[PDB]
Amino acid sequence: AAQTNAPWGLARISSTSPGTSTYYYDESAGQGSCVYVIDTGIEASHPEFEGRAQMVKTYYYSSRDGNGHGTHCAGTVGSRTYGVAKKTQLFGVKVLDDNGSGQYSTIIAGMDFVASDKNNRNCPKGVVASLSLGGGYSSSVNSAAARLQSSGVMVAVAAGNNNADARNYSPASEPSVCTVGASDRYDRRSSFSNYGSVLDIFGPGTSILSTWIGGSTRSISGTSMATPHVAGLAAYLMTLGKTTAASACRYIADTANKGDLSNIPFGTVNLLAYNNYQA
Ligand SMILES: [Ca+2]
Ligand SMILES: [Hg+2]
Ligand SMILES: [Hg+2]
Repeated sequence: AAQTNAPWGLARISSTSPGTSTYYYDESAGQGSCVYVIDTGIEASHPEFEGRAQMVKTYYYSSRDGNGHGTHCAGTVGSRTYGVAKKTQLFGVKVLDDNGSGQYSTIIAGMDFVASDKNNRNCPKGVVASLSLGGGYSSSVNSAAARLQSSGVMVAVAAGNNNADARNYSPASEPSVCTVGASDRYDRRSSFSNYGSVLDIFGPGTSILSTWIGGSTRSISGTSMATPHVAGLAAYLMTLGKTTAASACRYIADTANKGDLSNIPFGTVNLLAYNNYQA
């Protein structure tokens, strides 16, 4: 399949070169997979989700996304126009309030929720979770992310937006999950992107167009935007049978565009997520 005039990040993920605008992908499009978006929620009624999104959990007075961030991230995973895996099922877990804030205890509860909740969902091709959140180093937060991964969910987490070594942030610093840095449309490391040995992969993170609340759309930036490109890619590859939850991060790194990004600090991987799709 070919989607012309796609957001640059989608085009980038299916290209050996920057500077193109068509997204190419196998028509299976993540059908039969599921992606949890652990964030401020998802506006499931957005036309872009086509009935494939639902809220499954909140820790607040409402499950509505009153911020937009979670809706944007979900859009990059699986909206019809702005998404990587255009046929995946999307499940929203609201661990962040409408200010985008969440106590670590609530975030941890949300991760453990997903590890169990996948047993209540139909995801024959596999399960992914996108965590576009983070804070300072916490062994408890890392351990929760590790449990989620161990349970059979491909966990993708934001590296963080501090232009610093991600070793000092959680869940970014957890070795067993997929830690995602951000790049821009000219294949430069995004200026805010964290880096370091704990990163596994980069994805498009600067000036990313996606869904927003009130049935709208918005371009924003962050490692929070790169993460769902990787999460959607994992779901897409799992539907194709190319990899599994336990191996998807490694597979994505194995098959990435290599050595093509600029301003990658010495010691950080130079790997950009790539679907290796041949139309
Ligand atoms: Ca990993
Ligand atoms: Hg967002
Ligand atoms: Hg995004």
